[PDB]
Amino acid sequence: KQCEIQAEQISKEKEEAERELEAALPALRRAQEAVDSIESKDIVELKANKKPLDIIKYIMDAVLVFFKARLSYDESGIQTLGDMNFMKKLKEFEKDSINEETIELLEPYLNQSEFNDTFATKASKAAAGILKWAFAIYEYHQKSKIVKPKRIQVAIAEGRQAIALKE
Repeated sequence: KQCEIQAEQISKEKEEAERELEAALPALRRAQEAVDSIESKDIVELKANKKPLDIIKYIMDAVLVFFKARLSYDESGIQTLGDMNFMKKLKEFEKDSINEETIELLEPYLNQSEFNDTFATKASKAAAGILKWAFAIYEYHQKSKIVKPKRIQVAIAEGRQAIALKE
C-alpha cells in the first residue's frame, strides 16, 4: 500500500511538473512560432556583416557557451551559424542539460544594457525572436534543477510508484 500511494503521488507530481514546464514554456512556444515566422531574408543579411555589432557579439558569446563551445573568438560563432541544422536546432535543445558551474560562469556575462527585442528589431528583423528563446532556457534551469525535480515529481512520482509496486 505504500507502493500504491506512492505510485499515485508520482503520477500526480509528474503531471504537475509537466504542467509547470508547459506554463514556463508559454513563451518558449510564441518565441519558438516567431523564430519559426522569421523570414530567412534577414538572418542571412546579418551573418555577413564586417564586424559584429557589439550586441549581436555579446549574445552570441553565451548562445555559444550553451551550446558547449567555450570560446570567445567571432569567428568561433559564425562557424557555429553557418549550419542549416541550426534552423531545426533552433527547435531541438532542451533545457535539462544545463550545468551548474556554466550557469555560474554565464551569469557574470549577461550584459543588461545591451540585450532587448524592439531595439534589437531595428538593428535587425530576425535578432528579435532568439533573445526571447535564451531567456526561456535560463528561465527554466535550477529553475531547471528545481523543475527537473518538479518534472520528475509528476515524472518522479510516476517512476517511484512503479518502483514501489515492484518492491
